[PDB]
Amino acid sequence: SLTDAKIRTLKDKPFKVSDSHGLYLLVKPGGSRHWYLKYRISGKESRIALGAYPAISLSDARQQREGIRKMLALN
Amino acid sequence: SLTDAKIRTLKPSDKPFKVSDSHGLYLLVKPGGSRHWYLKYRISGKESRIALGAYPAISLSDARQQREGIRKMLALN
DNA sequence: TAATGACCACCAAT
DNA sequence: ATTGGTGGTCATT
DNA sequence: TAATGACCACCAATA
DNA sequence: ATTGGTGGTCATT
Repeated sequence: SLTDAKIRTLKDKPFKVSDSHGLYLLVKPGGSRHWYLKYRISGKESRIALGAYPAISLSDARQQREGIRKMLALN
Repeated sequence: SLTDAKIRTLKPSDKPFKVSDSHGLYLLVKPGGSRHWYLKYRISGKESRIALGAYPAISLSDARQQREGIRKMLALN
């Protein structure tokens, strides 16, 4: 999983930079760097935006994912 | 609003009390010594709460961010 | 004209 | 059977 | 257990 | 109309 060093040390086309547990940083050509969270609700796949980076830190994105997991843990 | 400085210096009480941050987030301080984060929310009119973790393991900013995650989920719909 | 939510595919490992 | 990683698309705000 | 999710009354503040 | 802030309870695990 990511450190904040690995993120600034990146570089194309849209690509996903994975942390863990479905959380990733989306990098688009322009410089658009936005956190997202892959999840399923009773089988269906979606994603939720956790804000823009570096405004939203990695540890910020992680804690957002944590709160969301607790919500999804029911049920 | 809540600050960590306020939490640090909370007076002991014989009774549970809630210390409000904002947007439904509070710290529940129980007589014993336990301090736990809870978020007050409603899903289509029905009220509940979710535990966000023990303070200080979970910090004020940590809990706030768990809340911002949860609020984004709730904002659907 | 972006960003977001809602998906697709295959696949490995729990 | 379900999630998470790699790598994408497309419609609705 | 002590902590959690659900959810009560009363009302003030958002919206 | 809906939430957020007081201040509580209750039954499971």
